Amino acid sequence: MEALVLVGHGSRLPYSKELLVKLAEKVKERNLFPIVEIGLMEFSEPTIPQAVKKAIEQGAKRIIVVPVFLAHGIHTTRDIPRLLGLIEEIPEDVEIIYREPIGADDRIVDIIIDRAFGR
Amino acid sequence: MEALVLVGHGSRLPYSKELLVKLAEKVKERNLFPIVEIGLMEFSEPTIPQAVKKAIEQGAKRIIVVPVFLAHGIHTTRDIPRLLGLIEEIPEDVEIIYREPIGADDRIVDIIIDRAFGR
Ligand SMILES: C[C@@]1(CC(=O)O)c2cc3[nH]c(cc4nc(cc5[nH]c(cc(n2)[C@H]1CCC(=O)O)[C@@](C)(CC(=O)O)[C@@H]5CCC(=O)O)C(CC(=O)O)=C4CCC(=O)O)c(CCC(=O)O)c3CC(=O)O
Repeated sequence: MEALVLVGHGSRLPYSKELLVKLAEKVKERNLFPIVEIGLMEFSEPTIPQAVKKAIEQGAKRIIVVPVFLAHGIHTTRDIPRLLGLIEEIPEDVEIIYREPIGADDRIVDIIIDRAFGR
Repeated sequence: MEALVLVGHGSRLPYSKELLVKLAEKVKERNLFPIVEIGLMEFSEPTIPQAVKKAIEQGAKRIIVVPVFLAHGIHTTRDIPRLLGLIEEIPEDVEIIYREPIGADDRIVDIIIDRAFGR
């Protein structure tokens, strides 16, 4: 009924996609969502429209799109809401729910501190 | 003796810089590092060389640079190691320690899950 679509930037290097794939596996391992797909904005497959359609084709009416980006910017406020046709292929009786990016979350400061000490 | 320099992407929008500023305040509030500075790779001040120099000028011999980026890519493997002159400046007796990005950390999946439910 509900699907989780994780959306990342994409790069010409492979690390960005690898990251999204790992993240999606980890959310799969938590068994919270019936359906979990990934999409990359640029340079990589699957693309955002691809991931969105793949979620509909598995029988999702409500698509939760989380932008796995640190902050808001051009990507999260123009490009992505575009590719989701939220500002200008979605069946009329399906809603895209566009969520918020990671932000300055306390857990991010925990991670930064670990990273500072090579952990 | 040691300084923490947090480095982010930077944006034509202000949100990226706001994020780094908030993150740096939160690490300041944990009282772990004598010195804590921020730098943006593009279109914002302070820049990476700026932040690095500001840390030396406050008496740091060892500069911990943490790239606040989700994954490796062009930015973390070319641009930043360049701007830090690690590939192609800095006092002989000062070491830059270039740390690892955020990666597919379990806490990132926690954050994604919260973000999926609007929390
Ligand atoms: C659009 C632009 C500026 C603009 O329009 O403001 C901008 C903006 C941002 N990029 C951000 C993230 C990443 N960008 C990349 C990669 C590229 N980004 C590129 C360009 C630009 N990036 C400026 C276009 C200038 C122009 O073309 O006029 C490319 C296409 C360069 C090109 O092709 O010119 C190059 C790939 C090709 C290459 O260079 O080889 C990667 C992957 C990687 O680094 O490999 C990450 C993930 C990093 C991570 O993993 O976290 C964030 C913060 C996102 C966040 O908050 O997480 C912002 C801020 C925002 O979105 O506002």
